[PDB]
Amino acid sequence: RMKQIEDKLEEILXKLYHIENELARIKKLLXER
Amino acid sequence: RMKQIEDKLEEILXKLYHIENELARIKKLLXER
Amino acid sequence: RMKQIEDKLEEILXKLYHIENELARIKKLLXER
Amino acid sequence: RMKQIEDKLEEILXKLYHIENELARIKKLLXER
Repeated sequence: RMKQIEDKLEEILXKLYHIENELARIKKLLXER
Repeated sequence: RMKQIEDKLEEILXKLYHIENELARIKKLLXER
Repeated sequence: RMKQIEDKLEEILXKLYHIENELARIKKLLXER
Repeated sequence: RMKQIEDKLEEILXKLYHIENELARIKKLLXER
């Protein structure tokens, strides 16, 4: 269960690192001159 | 507790997959031609 | 440890539900007519 | 494993607190008068 939980957390972290790679689309829609 | 924790993680993942489905509203407010 | 972990997850969920209440500021900056 | 899991959660929380410090860039791109 423990090393299942840990390898859900390393799914959550690799979602967050998708969400950051959306936020850095959004910041670059909102742009360089 | 373990398979409670795991089924909080599968609540966290199904929040993140709401947050992604806000980010993909925001990116499509910021739009197609 | 288990019911510590679970009550970090219920900290993570109550962050996500701050992050959603930023996203629903951002969507309402981006607005009603 | 438990106090490994807990110290992934305190990695997740310190990601979320990066994501909040992007959202508060985005809200301040979208600005003060």
